[PDB]
Amino acid sequence: MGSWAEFKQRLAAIKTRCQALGGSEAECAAFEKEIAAFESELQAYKGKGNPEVEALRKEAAAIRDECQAYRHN
Repeated sequence: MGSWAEFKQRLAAIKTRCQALGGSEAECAAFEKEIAAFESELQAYKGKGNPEVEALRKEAAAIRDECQAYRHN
């Protein structure tokens, strides 16, 4: 199972708060950064295109786009 559970939880909270946009110029930033390191950390594991990093990569990218579309569009 590895540490997918942790990444799943944190990722879920980031996506939820990002999709809902509680209303904080900082929150959005924290998500973009956190997500960036998440995908970069998962892709550094080993499998550049592993099946596990696939999901995290997709969700992460989505979150980043949303944040940019909220305070950069």
